[PDB]
Amino acid sequence: RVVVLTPEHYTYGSMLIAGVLRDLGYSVELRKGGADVVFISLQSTIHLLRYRDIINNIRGFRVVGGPVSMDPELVLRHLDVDLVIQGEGEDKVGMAMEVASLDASEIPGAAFKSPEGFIINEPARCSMKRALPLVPADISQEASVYIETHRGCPGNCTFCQVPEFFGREVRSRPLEDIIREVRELRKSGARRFAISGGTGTLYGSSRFRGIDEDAFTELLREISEITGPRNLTVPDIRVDMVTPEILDAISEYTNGWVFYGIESGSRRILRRMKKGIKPGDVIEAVELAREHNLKVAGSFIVGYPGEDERDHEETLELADELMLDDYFVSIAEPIPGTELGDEVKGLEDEDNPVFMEPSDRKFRSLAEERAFGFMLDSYVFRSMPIPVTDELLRSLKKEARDQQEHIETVTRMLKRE
Ligand code: B12
Ligand code: SF4
Ligand SMILES: [Ca+2]
Ligand SMILES: [Ca+2]
Repeated sequence: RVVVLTPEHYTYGSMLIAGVLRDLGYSVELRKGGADVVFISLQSTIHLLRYRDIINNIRGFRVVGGPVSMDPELVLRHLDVDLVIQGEGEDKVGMAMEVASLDASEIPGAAFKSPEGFIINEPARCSMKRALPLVPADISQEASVYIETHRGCPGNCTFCQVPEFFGREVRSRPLEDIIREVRELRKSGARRFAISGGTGTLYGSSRFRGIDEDAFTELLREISEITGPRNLTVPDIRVDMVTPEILDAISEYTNGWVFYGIESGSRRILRRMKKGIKPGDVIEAVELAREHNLKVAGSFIVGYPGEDERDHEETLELADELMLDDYFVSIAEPIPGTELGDEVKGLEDEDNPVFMEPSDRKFRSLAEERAFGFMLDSYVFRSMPIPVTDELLRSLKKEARDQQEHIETVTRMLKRE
């Protein structure tokens, strides 16, 4: 009857949509990678291009949702789909089914085309009470799953669409809902779990005073009592939203890793990214994490528009001084609908490091050169230095090249080239 399709991976959003359709009373299948109505969950912009042919060849009533829906014009440009639902879609799939079985222009967040242009409705927020996800029988073959704990983020990172997709107010799920969902996923075969939904430490937070360390500690404790502490992680932590109690809870109830989003060591680029942090904040957060005996990983973004060699040098200096336990390096991705996407869509190739000339012609661009250089230097920066070999060098080269290709493709898609 109804089939929910998601490429490459079993995403939490696809499982949630399938579970909502199941609770509504429909016969639902959740497959990775046909029916009368097909709900298509797309998580990356490049999915609009990589799977254009097979999606346009799917029979039946096709409905597309997910993060890519934040730019419905791009989706409808690449995909001849009956309906696109923007934003949260828990309370929208029933009306979409009634449309497939009701006028599509009456669904909040709906977006479709017609011989006289586009009909694009305003999206709306959903209640945090919703159906259990449909867990496929082979979820153990998939960390295994990202559990959403809260929705929305007060941040303003130009490279993130969460504040625009889910809102700027933190809406925390009921703790018992999270516990029951984790219990069900564990019964179904899932063994490794990651928190998700906005920055990690803002669960149970308030609009008036923000961080609630006791709520975060309680969340971590109650989840670890179901999963085991070694099987739980928290992936996105802001350096300005940590306390000693938060770090103690991470140490006692998770695998002991704190994943900071540092992005850059240049104060100028940090201001341009609207991260709301400065290098001193990162240094203090790493020091406080070390004092509580945590493992520390840091996420960095290279190739941001306007980043000259001075900014990259400052980022490398900071990364060396931090001596983190692990480093992750990514090339800036201009997500459509974000401030970074708006800035890159009008940026000429001579000003975009993804299309700027590198000093070494072995690299396809300056951004790939900086990415590979950072990735290589990280193995001599980290607290446990790894002797660089030819195999690791080739692996880093391949990773930088793959990131360069992905970013080039999504940038050319953003500019409608
Ligand atoms: C965990 C995670 C991952 C997982 C994948 C799981 C997943 N994609 O869900 C991993 C770690 C593998 C990953 C990798 C990447 N990720 Co990621 N990831 C996330 C993260 C943090 C949480 C996703 C989640 O579970 N959300 C909670 C659920 C409930 O929300 P949801 O999935 O959006 O679903 C809701 C709505 O979209 C809607 N909905 C969803 N599907 C459908 C379908 C239909 C038919 C309908 C009607 C409605 C509907 O209803 C749901 C409930 O409201 C999000 C950020 C975020 N907080 O959303 C980024 C995010 C999805 N990732 C992003 C990025 C940049 C990437 C990478 C490309 C990074 C890279 N360069 O390597 C890769 C590749 C992704 C890919 N699949 O190709 C972007 C996507 C931007 C875009 N438009 O392309 C996001 C939004 C973050 C960001 N702004 O930077 N990611
Ligand atoms: S803090 Fe994390 S979730 Fe919030 S806007 Fe920045 S990157 Fe997105
Ligand atoms: Ca307990
Ligand atoms: Ca200090």
